[PDB]
Amino acid sequence: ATGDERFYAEHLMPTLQGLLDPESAHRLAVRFTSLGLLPQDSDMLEVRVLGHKFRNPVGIAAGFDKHGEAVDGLYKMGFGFVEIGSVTPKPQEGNPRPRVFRLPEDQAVINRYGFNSHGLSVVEHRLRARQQKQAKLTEDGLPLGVNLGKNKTSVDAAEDYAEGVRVLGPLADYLVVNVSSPNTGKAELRRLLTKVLQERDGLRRVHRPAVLVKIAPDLTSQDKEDIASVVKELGIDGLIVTNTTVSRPAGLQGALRSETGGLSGKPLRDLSTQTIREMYALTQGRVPIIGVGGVSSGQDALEKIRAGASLVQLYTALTFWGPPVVGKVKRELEALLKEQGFGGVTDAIGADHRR
Ligand SMILES: CCn1c(CO)nn(-c2nc(O[C@@H](C)C(F)(F)F)c(C(=O)Nc3c(F)cccc3Cl)cc2F)c1=O
Ligand SMILES: Cc1cc2nc3c(=O)[nH]c(=O)nc-3n(C[C@H](O)[C@H](O)[C@H](O)COP(=O)(O)O)c2cc1C
Ligand SMILES: O=C(O)c1cc(=O)[nH]c(=O)[nH]1
Repeated sequence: ATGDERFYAEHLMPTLQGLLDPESAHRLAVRFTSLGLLPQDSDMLEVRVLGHKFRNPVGIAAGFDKHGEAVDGLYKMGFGFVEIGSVTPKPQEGNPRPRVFRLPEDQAVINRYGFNSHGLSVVEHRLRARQQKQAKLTEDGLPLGVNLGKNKTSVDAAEDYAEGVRVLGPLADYLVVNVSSPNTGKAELRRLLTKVLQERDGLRRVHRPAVLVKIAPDLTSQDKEDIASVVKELGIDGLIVTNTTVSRPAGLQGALRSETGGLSGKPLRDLSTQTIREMYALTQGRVPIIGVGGVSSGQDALEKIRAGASLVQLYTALTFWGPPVVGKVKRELEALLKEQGFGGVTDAIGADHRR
């Protein structure tokens, strides 16, 4: 471990988080990153998936940069790809404060932001302003994803996601649609994803993004079977596994454990990993998976890759370790690939299923 990794984890992050409320910490992080106020990837880390080169498999998950304000800084931090959003059609404020809660004893966060968004038009103009720079970044193995949401008052989710495809699809390497429990159904999911794909296929080939579906871990076995079936039937390009959990695993110690919202970080890790394992098996290893939930080490990343993830993302680990976590995960992942006899990340994808 480096000097910076230890300093940030043991001293700087605990001090800054002790002085700030959690939402102020988030806003300041976005501002610092956007300005590049921050501290070489080996070829073993390169992955080719989703019609693109990824110079490393470690991405920033949706939620950190909801409004596309810090994309270039996130690449400077060392992420192999960036996902912005969720972005809603119209601007909206989200839920009343307080809406973000730290559980330091669990290395977890709970949030109920409620899709606070600057809206598609603002994000469109922000991305347009750097679109050629992004085209070069993407060519150099640093792709951009855009996560689409829906407005609170919308009657038809398909219309909101269609609007997002039309407006931000031409500026993205991939798009993400979040899907909730269809049975608490399948025909409605099929309808939704059919419209998204028809809208996507309407874009000029040079600006035609991949489409991924992001799922929560709070799905029945029937929900997961139904999602896998629809994804294969329609030719959805990939899955993001997983969002935050509305469950509260036994053993949480944080005083704020009973706050409403989505739980992220370490308590989500193995729930996420098990969901990757299930979705990889249900899609016969033919649908790329981005693995997300509780990643803070090379071991955590490798467990998701071996379970079936082609790429991984993190967010919550940044809140505890700061920017040095990105280099930590990458260095540890490279070391573990070498220790286990893999030629690169590619050879490890789904390796637990071929035992
Ligand atoms: C879930 C909301 N949430 C929380 C609360 O739960 N924390 N948090 C983050 N806070 C961060 O730093 C805070 C403390 C700051 F005040 F220093 F900005 C950072 C971070 O990387 N900061 C940072 C940087 F961006 C550039 C150079 C040095 C540093 Cl230390 C990343 C985060 F995800 C965040 O999004
Ligand atoms: C504060 C916060 C905001 C989030 N906002 C979004 C969002 O807008 N859209 C989305 O798909 N996921 C969102 N997520 C979920 C993350 O993208 C990720 O799936 C989840 O937090 C698990 O990863 P982690 O344990 O590494 O944080 C958010 C997470 C947090 C903690
Ligand atoms: O904005 C939010 O509340 C939010 C969205 C999402 O997809 N996941 C999450 O944990 N929070």
